[PDB]
Amino acid sequence: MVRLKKSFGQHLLVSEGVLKKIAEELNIEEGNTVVEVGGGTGNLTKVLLQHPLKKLYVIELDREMVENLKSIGDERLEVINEDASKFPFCSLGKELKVVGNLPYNVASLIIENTVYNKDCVPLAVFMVQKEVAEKLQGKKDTGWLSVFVRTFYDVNYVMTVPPRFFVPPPKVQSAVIKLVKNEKFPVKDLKNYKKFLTKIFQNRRKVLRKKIPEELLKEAGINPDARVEQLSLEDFFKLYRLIEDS
RNA sequence: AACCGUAGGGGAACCUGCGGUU
RNA sequence: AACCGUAGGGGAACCUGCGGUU
Ligand SMILES: Nc1ncnc2c1ncn2[C@@H]1O[C@H](CSCC[C@H](N)C(=O)O)[C@@H](O)[C@H]1O
Ligand SMILES: [K+]
Repeated sequence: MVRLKKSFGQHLLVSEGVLKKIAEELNIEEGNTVVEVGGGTGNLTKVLLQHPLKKLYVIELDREMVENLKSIGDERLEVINEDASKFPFCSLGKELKVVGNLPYNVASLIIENTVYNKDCVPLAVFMVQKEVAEKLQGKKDTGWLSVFVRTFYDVNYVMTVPPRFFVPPPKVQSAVIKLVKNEKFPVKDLKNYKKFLTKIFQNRRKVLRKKIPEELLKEAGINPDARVEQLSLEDFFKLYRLIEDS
């Protein structure tokens, strides 16, 4: 349908080149189950099925856009109508290739959710807002979510997508990012690990001895008078174990 | 210019601490 | 858990100084 409820952040990607570049990056092989957050009118959906899928899952929230199991008449296509920011991905298999052009308003929530379902997603490819994409990369800017993702996934940037390659053109830039899973370190209950990092990135300009005891930081060999945006990934592991109750 | 980087202004997602009624 | 309060964090759209480049 038209009217495209902008409250849902639905901007249809109308560009052949990037649509199939998003699909190719998943490395879809013979018997893979792919999950697509926010299918929409199904521009990416039509491209994913062009690959040798086993099963395409589409998690769409819009009860009018989900009705578009239309011309896309495929036996291996199933459309689930629920919120992908809260949906349990691991209720669809043990190894799932997640993909999706994310709506800006909830994009960060779906990413956080897939990291919760890490055990059943070997790799994910997302189209996100630039200020979210460049943040998750790590090098120029970070956040609590950036480290939360990178702890389990090796984030590798793919491409920038100009606002013109969309129908209702967003005022922000977009980017495709690939989330390849790499076994860094064993963090249990991501619930309290998230709450840990989100307290460290609180007042990120201030020194660290101001949020974690000065000598307790001198323990892990971490400069007490250092900012949050200087710590290696190991540091985040290194100090989380012995400061936060798990 | 747009674009990228950078420095403010601006405040929309989202987050935490404490507290209150439960 | 939930709703409210409260202190901060965070900083998108949009605006500008500066530096590259059409
Ligand atoms: N919470 C949520 N969970 C799942 N899907 C959502 C969602 N919130 C919004 N969406 C849907 O996700 C889509 C993102 S726009 C992506 C559309 C698609 N790439 C295309 O071009 O056809 C929108 O269609 C929107 O309706
Ligand atoms: K503030």
